[PDB]
Amino acid sequence: QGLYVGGFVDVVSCPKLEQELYLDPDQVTDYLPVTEPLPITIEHLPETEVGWTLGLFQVSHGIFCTGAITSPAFLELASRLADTSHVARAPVKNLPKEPLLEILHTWLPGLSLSSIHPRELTPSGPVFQHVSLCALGRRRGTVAVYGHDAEWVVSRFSSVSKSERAHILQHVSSCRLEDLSTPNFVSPLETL
Ligand SMILES: CS(=O)(=O)NC(=O)c1ccc(NC(=O)c2cccc(CC3CCCCC3)n2)c(Cc2ccccc2)c1
Repeated sequence: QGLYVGGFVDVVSCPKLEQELYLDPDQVTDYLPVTEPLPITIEHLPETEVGWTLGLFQVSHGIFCTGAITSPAFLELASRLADTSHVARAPVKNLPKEPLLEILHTWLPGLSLSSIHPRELTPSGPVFQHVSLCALGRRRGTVAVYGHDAEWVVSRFSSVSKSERAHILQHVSSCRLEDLSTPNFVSPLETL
């Protein structure tokens, strides 16, 4: 209430579309870091905003992303399903202490950073549009870790040094979450 998410991303141009193109991370390193918040959506569905990014940094292993899941509608729903849905719990280990974290860690392992086509790479406008929690399409990016504390999330990645972790958590702490607007995600249990 809310959660933090962390992990290395895949850079994709026109995701989910015919002209989909997975970009090599070094093609956008010049345009990193991204300190301003990008919306966090699900499978690149623009009407499923669940939170905001809190920094996208270049590191030794790739492009690390840290974000906050702030949508009360999504968090309440995900927690409810984590506690009552047998489908949700099926692919997860039995009897986890933190159902919500495991369910998200399992069902949405991929972080996909939407980018413009490499042909545009001095660009005119914003190189990045959003980050998506994805169930499919993960290649270079590692499995996403969800946690209640940012330092816990980042510290769970061994490929991220303490200096790198310090630089990341520096900007994450420099972000006031409450100031950010409410994501547009609506619970389908309320609408449909
Ligand atoms: C009440 S209803 O209208 O009949 N519900 C639905 O139609 C309806 C249709 C599809 C889905 N979800 C999926 O198909 C789906 C597939 C892969 C991954 C995920 C992400 C996670 C899965 C479980 C933990 C929360 C989200 N979701 C949901 C659950 C849902 C919950 C939170 C956010 C969006 C979606 C409801």
